[PDB]
Amino acid sequence: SAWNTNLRWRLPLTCLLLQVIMVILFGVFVRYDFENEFYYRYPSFQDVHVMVFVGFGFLMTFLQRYGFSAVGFNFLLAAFGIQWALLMQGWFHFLQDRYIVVGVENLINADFCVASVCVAFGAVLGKVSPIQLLIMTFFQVTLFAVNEFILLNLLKVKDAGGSMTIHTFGAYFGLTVTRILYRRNLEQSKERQNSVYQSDLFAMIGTLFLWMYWPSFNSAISYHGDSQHRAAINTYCSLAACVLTSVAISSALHKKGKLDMVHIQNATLAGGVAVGTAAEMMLMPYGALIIGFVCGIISTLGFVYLTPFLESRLHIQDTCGINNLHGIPGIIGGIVGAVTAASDWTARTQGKFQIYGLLVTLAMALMGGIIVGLILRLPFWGQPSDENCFEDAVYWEMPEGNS
Amino acid sequence: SAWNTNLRWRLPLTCLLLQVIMVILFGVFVRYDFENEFYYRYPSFQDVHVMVFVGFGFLMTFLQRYGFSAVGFNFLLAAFGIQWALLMQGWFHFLQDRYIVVGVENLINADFCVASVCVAFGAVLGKVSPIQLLIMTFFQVTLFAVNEFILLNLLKVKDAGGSMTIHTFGAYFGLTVTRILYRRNLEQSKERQNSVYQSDLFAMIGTLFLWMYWPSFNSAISYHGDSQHRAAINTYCSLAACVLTSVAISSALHKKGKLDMVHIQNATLAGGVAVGTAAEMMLMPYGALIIGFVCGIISTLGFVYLTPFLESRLHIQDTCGINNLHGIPGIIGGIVGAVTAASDWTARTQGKFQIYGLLVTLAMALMGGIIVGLILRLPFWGQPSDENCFEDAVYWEMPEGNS
Amino acid sequence: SAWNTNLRWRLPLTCLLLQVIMVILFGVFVRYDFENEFYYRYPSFQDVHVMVFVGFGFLMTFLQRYGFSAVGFNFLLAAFGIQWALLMQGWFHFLQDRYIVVGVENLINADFCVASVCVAFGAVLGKVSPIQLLIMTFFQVTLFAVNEFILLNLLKVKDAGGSMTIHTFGAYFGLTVTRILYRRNLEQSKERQNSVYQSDLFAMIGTLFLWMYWPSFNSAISYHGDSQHRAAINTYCSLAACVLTSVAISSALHKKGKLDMVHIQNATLAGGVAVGTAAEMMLMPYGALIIGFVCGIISTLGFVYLTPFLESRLHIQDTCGINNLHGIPGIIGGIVGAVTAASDWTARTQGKFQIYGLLVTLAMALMGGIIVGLILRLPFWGQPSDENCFEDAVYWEMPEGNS
Ligand SMILES: CCCCCCCCO[C@@H]1O[C@H](CO)[C@@H](O)[C@H](O)[C@H]1O
Ligand SMILES: CCCCCCCCO[C@@H]1O[C@H](CO)[C@@H](O)[C@H](O)[C@H]1O
Ligand SMILES: CCCCCCCCO[C@@H]1O[C@H](CO)[C@@H](O)[C@H](O)[C@H]1O
Repeated sequence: SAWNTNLRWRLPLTCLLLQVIMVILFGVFVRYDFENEFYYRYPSFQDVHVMVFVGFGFLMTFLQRYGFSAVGFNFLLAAFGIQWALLMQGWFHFLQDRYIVVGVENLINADFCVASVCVAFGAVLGKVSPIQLLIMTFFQVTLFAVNEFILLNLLKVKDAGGSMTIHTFGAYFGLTVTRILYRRNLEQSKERQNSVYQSDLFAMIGTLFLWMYWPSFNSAISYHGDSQHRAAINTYCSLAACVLTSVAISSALHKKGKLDMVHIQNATLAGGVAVGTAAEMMLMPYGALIIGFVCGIISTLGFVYLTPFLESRLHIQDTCGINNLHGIPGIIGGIVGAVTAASDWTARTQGKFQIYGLLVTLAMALMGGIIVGLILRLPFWGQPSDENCFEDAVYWEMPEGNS
Repeated sequence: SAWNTNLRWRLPLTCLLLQVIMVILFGVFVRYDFENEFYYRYPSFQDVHVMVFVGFGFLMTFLQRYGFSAVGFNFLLAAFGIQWALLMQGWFHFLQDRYIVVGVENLINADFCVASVCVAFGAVLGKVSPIQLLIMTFFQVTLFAVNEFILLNLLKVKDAGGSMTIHTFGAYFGLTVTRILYRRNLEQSKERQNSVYQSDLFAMIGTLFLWMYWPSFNSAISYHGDSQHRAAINTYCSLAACVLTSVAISSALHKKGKLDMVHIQNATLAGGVAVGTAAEMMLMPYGALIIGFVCGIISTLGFVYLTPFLESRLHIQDTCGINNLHGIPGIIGGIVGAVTAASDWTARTQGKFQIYGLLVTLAMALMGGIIVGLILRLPFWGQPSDENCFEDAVYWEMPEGNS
Repeated sequence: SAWNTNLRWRLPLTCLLLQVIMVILFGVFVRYDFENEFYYRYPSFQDVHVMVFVGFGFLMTFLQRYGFSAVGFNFLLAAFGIQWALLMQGWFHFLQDRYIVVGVENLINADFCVASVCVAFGAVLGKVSPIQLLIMTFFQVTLFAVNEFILLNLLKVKDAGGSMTIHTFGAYFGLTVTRILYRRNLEQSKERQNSVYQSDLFAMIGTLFLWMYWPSFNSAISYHGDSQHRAAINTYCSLAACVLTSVAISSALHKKGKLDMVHIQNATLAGGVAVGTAAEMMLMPYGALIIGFVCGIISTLGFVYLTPFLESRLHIQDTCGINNLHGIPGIIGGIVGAVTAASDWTARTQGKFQIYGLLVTLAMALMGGIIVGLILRLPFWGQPSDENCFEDAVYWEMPEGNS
């Protein structure tokens, strides 16, 4: 029944089937080799790992009665996704036409891949079952891997910090999915689509770990040590500038000049997304400050004006405002990456192909999102009703100390 | 008086005596030497350090009115324990028959030793005074050091991630202690032996830092870089698989298919414990996925069925269900370590001695737990009454903003 | 109007002006170079980065209705401060009489500089607007840079962990500022100048990340690997001993022997501050244990007896008791640094100049604090009234789920 949110058969079936398949496929394909890349790369892996599980995980706990599902479903989707990503990204790097040799570099890329699903989760947060999220993860990891392969291998595009492959891709995939999953009577749940004091403090845990570790995120897969150092510092600068302009615009747009925690939790991160592609390329930090400057402003304007417009007029219900953080700043990051790439004819042509990568990313996000959206819209997955969204009690036993 | 929980003389006396003794013993024995092991090992130290103080610390804050004592007593017991561990573990490595030369490697092992006490704390949490915890730490660190010496030095057993030396040892020591400390009327406090919404979110801080950093935990003291890399990735895999099966079984065992935060906070960590010994030995990741697969299932079944049975029929009151996370998966880890070790005659004999190490660990945990249990049962230490357990107000001034 | 806390023009103006100036000055002066210092130093940078944004940020969230402003204003002041510090500290290291070449070492020092402002923020927390904090940061970063230059370059003083340059300087600057900003009717807000249960748990996030990462804080800029290793372990020891004596004295001073979370959150950190200067110099760990031993006691006595006395008799309103953590232990750290430095004539003279550095730091903190205090006291900045302190609602839109 379409009203049945009882997942006692379906969720275990989905989890166990997926995990058995992971076991079989690891047995067939995945192997180990027999100073280290471990020592020089593991620290970057850990920072990205924290951003996925604690950064995105707690960021989404701002919802007053959706904290368990935010951190807990993120935990679940990412635990599955990292395994499936190792395989999908792996298959584009077979050794002996049949082995995926895994090292720390594979783990780093698997977490980046999953980060795109954490982005998409932000659009549909509160309105989808954990079964829908696992199905989304299954298809989105595949699509991410194919898009990444087209960009990095076929088009020879550079995108170290994933403004295109992670943020633009994840955002517009997520937003396409959420549009297909449009809920006409979502206002029936709107009393829970907000924060309470304590949930905004938990969410700042997420914000701060993303913001602090983003310089590793953007530098982890830069190749030369020289560009890695530059990627990190440019990201650090862009993020710093983003905080001041996000705060400035949050205040400016409020009638009493008061700040809004949605802006401080989310718009302050836009400078990280926007230098994903360019951070490793920019020879001077002042440009990174400008990117952070502009994107804090644009992100905050997006939350205030664009989100309500897109929901009202275009039927895009975007719980975490991922369009304002990952989407628009992702596209900006892609464009700035192209311009920075172009700065002889070989430079000019690199610039054009960076743009090709952006357009390919968007096409894949749209087409992929339509397909996955339509699958997720089927009434089989235990999704809640329009008046039961943003409510943990639908999928969790609620604490005994409360009830 | 046995009803007197006023620690104004006894707690300061205990803290100051212990710390003065640490000062004297450091003065006599502890010295420094006069790329670096600092650079290559300090990062692993920090990850383990976080798991001890923030991981276990916040994990135990799920108790609705025991958050201060959970994080705060963990802080206190570990601050003492790391110092005493440096000495106890140190004495088994005298230089010049009388000096303990400390480097980062000593700090790593001291934190591992204390992790075993954090495990044991999980069984007695809410029912013991901070004085009892310091006394427990004093004796348990000593017992840990002797057990570790027997296993690693005398039996030449391998246990990089401590499935035996930390988890099995800590769990069955803790459970033996809690059995001796059995409280006939504990149901009088049962209204506080649970979570509220916000305490389950704080506890997820603990869960996630343990889960994310466990790959360092299991690889920190692996010797070759080759096995270290393998230890980390096998742990990462086992933990991933553990989340999916823990979630599957939590749902399956609920009448409405709903998830339980006790399972998501604790059973999701069982795959880390279970590959402690084998992670560095397993040449293929698919085996690690299987270990995580099985242990998520077993851990969750333990929480639902074994914990109530052991409390009902065997009088084992296990606050954090450490038997389900550290105990059974610890023994499994020890057994899988033996089988993996055995996979010529030298391999076969290594296998048998791994099993000897498991049996020795259990014997030490039982005998040590009986002795320490009986000391802790003495009415001198300011332990609370059966109707005043899981209540911070017994040992803390409660916030002025509330009262 | 002096009663006008509406920052809709003033806060955006302040943020945008400051950030545009940062952009211009980075464009003129700041450049990049064209194994790595990145690899060996970035990890230490990250630990310090976490201490600034999450450590100090969450530490100050103990205030029951000031959690947003504590973590959020810290975020804002530090985001500005790191940029301005890169410039101010940079100008004392021009290349080509006009370029600041930034690497990871610059980022580490910029975060240390900002840490001093996080300290000062602790005195004025709850009673100053975000505009006052940005103005304070602007001047305090400049003063920090000049004081650091006098000490390190002109006086050839050693202070790796900043007992003088960060803690003593920050504390007495902050306390001078707060004295000039004395509020006669602050008791009108005293119902919010306290914690609730959940705010004390958030604050422990801050406490624990400071405590765990402090060994990196104190070793990050030690030059030789030998002294770095020593700085870290001495800090680890001092902090451990500090917890036991802080707990002992918290209990001893309570009529019922109960612990106070103010002491466990703050006094437990005093051993880190007190070995800032000496940690890299002390050849034996037992001395570090003694410093932590004494400073836990002194810090806790300060919270109980000195804070109320200084507020009552000397009109020093110190929200976070920074005198007890950063001030007195900072001066102790400076004194122990001198004695440790002195332990031939060249050693003796180093000792005297360490003391000169302490006296210069205090003079700069006082003079600088008077000037900045008087500027901040002007009624232009949107500071709240005496009955509206420690209240987020003054500067933030409050969560919709509550209102
Ligand atoms: C969001 C759009 C803002 C405009 C982009 C910021 C300016 C680009 O930054 C550029 O960095 C280069 C480093 O390679 C410098 O050579 C250029 O002078 C600088 O303009
Ligand atoms: C919890 C018990 C589950 C059974 C143990 C998991 C299977 C052991 O994993 C083993 O790893 C080895 C790597 O050295 C491989 O060679 C073996 O093929 C594989 O079975
Ligand atoms: C807070 C004041 C407490 C007194 C200071 C602690 C003692 C100083 O510690 C000193 O460390 C030296 C290492 O260089 C040792 O040589 C000395 O024996 C030891 O006393």
